Amino acid sequence: MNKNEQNGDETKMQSLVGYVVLKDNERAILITDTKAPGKEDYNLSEGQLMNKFKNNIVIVGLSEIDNTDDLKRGEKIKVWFHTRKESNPPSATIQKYELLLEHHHHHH
Repeated sequence: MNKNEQNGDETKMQSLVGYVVLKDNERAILITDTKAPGKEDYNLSEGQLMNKFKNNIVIVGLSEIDNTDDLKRGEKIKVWFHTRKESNPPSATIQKYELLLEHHHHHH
């Protein structure tokens, strides 16, 4: 493989698996929990969704990532963060992420 197993890294980044529900360019709104939103939740306003899933909602900073076009909203991802701003709802600055899929978890 060209993707050497992520195991034995010096810089251990904190990986969190969550759902991408809302997506912009420099930022994305993720659910760090395992409950996926409903049809209407994807039709709600950002703030309304934020107030609703406030318990486990995290806004990630995509400013460090200049390829957010592979980031799919309505999907699931695995993000690596370290620098975070806990404001309630909390925000996490991610410099690297790993895209997941409903069909297959072990991303190619």
